[PDB]
Amino acid sequence: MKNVGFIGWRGMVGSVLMDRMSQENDFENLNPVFFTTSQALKSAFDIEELKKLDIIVTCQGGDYTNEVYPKLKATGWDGYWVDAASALRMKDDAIIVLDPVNQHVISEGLKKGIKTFVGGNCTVSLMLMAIGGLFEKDLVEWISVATYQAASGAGAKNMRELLSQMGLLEQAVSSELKDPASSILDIERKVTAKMRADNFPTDNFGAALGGSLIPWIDKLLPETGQTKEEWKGYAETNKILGLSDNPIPVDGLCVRIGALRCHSQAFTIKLKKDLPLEEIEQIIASHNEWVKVIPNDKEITLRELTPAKVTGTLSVPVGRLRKLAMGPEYLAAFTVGDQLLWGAAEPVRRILKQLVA
Repeated sequence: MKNVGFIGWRGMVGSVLMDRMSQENDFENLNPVFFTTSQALKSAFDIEELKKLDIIVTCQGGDYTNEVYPKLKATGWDGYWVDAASALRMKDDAIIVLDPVNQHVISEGLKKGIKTFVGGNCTVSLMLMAIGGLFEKDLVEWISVATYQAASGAGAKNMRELLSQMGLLEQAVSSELKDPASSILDIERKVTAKMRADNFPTDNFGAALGGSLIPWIDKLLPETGQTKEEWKGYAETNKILGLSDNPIPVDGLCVRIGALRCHSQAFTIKLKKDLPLEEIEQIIASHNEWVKVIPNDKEITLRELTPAKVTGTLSVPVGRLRKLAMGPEYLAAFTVGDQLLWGAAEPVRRILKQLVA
């Protein structure tokens, strides 16, 4: 069987990949070779040991990829490079994977001779897993996005900082909260003071996340005024769908909120045609087996459409579906999906499964 190498398997995204692969018994269909960057297992920088492999799966990061990949391709290596990092997504000899949405694009690349397959941006992947049916029927003119992004997208230290921040905000008023008759304005004054204090751990985010939000993710791109995260909305959605010759506009604001691992998104989707709400609900629901249409009811939305419910699951619920006041061609949609799964480890796990078949 196929000889597969794994790099960055001990990190957060890598650990979710290892766990999901173990759960689905994916190691039974391949010969795994584990790599490490440590000088304390084979070396991840040994080009000759990597040349022996048929497939390479890396969750190590962009800095590793930009160093090792060109050296390995310069030796004449004919194998497959599977990456979770952004580094190679926008290359001509690379395809962005998300098989329940773009199986036809992947299959055509496997025929053409493309050897580099990269997992897509979290926010973009979770969006496409939710409203993919609409894109399959070419019913989307444009999408306006407003995201509610989790700390896991920024890293492991970032999740820890959020949790530490949440603790200090409560601990600043712990006794006052246990007193049923205490002043709310006094309580708030104290947590806001702790949030603004010098000793408040803001090292990883550069601002407070717990009890707040940060309307900026990744570096500024002077060209459009977007952040790299917001830019990926237009750039990646179209490369995944293969519609780079006829680009469908996807833009908006990417905001970091106090959630652990689920990214949630508010959409304003402009449709090309006027279809009834019941027909749109079926088109969304029938695309894939993970998307779930949550009815526009209070009790069900509170139980289903939240980070609380979807964390650690493969389920991609989409709700709050209705027509907007600016015309029956404007659709409202809210989705919640796990960042580490469909937004990181799952598309990577799925393309590997296909390559070793």
